[PDB]
Amino acid sequence: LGINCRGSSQCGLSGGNLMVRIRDQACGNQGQTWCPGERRAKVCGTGNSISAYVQSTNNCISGTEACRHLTNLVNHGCRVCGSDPLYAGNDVSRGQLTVNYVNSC
Amino acid sequence: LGINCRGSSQCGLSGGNLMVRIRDQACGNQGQTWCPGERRAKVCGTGNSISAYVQSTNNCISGTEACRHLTNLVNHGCRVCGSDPLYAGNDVSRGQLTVNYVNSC
Repeated sequence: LGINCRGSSQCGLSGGNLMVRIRDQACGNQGQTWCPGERRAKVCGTGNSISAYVQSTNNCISGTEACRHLTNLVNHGCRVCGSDPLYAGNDVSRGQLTVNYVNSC
Repeated sequence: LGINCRGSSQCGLSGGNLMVRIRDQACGNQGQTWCPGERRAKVCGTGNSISAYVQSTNNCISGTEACRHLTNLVNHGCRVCGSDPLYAGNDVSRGQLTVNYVNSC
């Protein structure tokens, strides 16, 4: 399982392309380091959000890399949620940047 | 380019899990064969639709195969539009089942 648009049923939103907004946040600040679990880019609703974060690994990635993975998600057609494997050719369980619904902002 | 959720911007405006409904139509009628360009499963709006059809090849596929490809799209996380290559380890360039917005029902 490589790049995909899987996510929580809450990701089912018609209209706004939230992935684009999340990508723009990441690409606008490429200086930060993205470590596991850190929701460094997100779009908040009331008491919730669609957040981007690294998971399935103990490794960290550069802000430049995060920008690239989010651009990959937009180009793949994921409008709200999805995940991109961190390592080329590898399954997402070996490390992935995921954008998904979170029960807080 | 393999399985993906790319589609017209209109896809994102549509509400509901249209991909599931389209899959349901195809899987409920596996007897029909799908030839290039035939919009065999679709959910119409007023003057338009989200339709599924084979493209990028001269071949026709069985309804059982169309059901399989549409299930692949549902499992990939594509809520409304996307495409699945028909042939193993191939680029959608050699044949794909596409679900996309069409300006007619």
